[PDB]
Amino acid sequence: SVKEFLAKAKEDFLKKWETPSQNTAQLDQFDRIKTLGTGSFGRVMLVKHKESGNHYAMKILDKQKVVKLKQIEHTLNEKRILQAVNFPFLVKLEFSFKDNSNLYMVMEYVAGGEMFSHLRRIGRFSEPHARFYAAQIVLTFEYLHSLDLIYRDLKPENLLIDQQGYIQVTDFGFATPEYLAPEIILSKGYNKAVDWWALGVLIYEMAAGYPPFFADQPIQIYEKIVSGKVRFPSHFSSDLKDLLRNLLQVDLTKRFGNLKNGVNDIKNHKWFATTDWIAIYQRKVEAPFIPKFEEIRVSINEKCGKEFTEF
Repeated sequence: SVKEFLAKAKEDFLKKWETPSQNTAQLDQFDRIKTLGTGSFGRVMLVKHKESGNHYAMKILDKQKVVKLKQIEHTLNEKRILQAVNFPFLVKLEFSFKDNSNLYMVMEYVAGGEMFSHLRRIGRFSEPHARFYAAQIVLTFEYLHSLDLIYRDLKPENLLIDQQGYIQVTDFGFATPEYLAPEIILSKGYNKAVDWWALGVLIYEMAAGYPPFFADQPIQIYEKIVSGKVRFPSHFSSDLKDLLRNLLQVDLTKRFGNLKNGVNDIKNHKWFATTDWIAIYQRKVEAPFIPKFEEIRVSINEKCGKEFTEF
């Protein structure tokens, strides 16, 4: 079923990595609305595509600053990967182009805001509601790992909600103390497994309203993490308590998703009996929460054309 699927998404991704798509639009096809924030190389702008009326985040990159800071390589690679991946729950790079001065990466724009906005509003999610999100995350993770990519750092601020109530995982890094994984703290290095720890922490916070380990000082926090003693709230279902026990396994060798049975230990567990993994993927599942409804100086002559031919 899914075991058949991901091999084609992988087959598809590798086709795109081997032959990258370049220069898929131009600056004047969009209206520039406001600035969302700034990177080191240019600002990021909320733009609306003139033709489709769709909204996008346009990251701008001054070719020359990218050079000065010796970031040619990372950038080209960031893009190469980005144009290559395509997953429902990851924010997609929809257009990439370049002109005399700048490099442009155009991302899907997600209106709905952080899911933590909703968590903090409600207090904490019902277990089914949280299951819903967990599911997508689980898939995403499976998907990244197949491409030998690791999510690593949990920043729940990067988990946003689309028009339909699903997740888009923005700011994907491919180049907070409370969500740190044991091995990291122990400077033991890491691997695909840390993601399941993350997943663990995440589910917890969703279901609980608060993170599992927390303290006054960071040092006290790490101790709790590493200790691997977690108190559960009175209301957690047994299946939940049990799953998290398996997910928040300090013993890297004993942590679900890293077992011989792999990611499948997780999909099959009792707390995920009620989950139609396909239907979730399809996006056919009814979502619990639907949300409420600038000059660019470009040079006359081309700079650093050589360096960014691949872009």
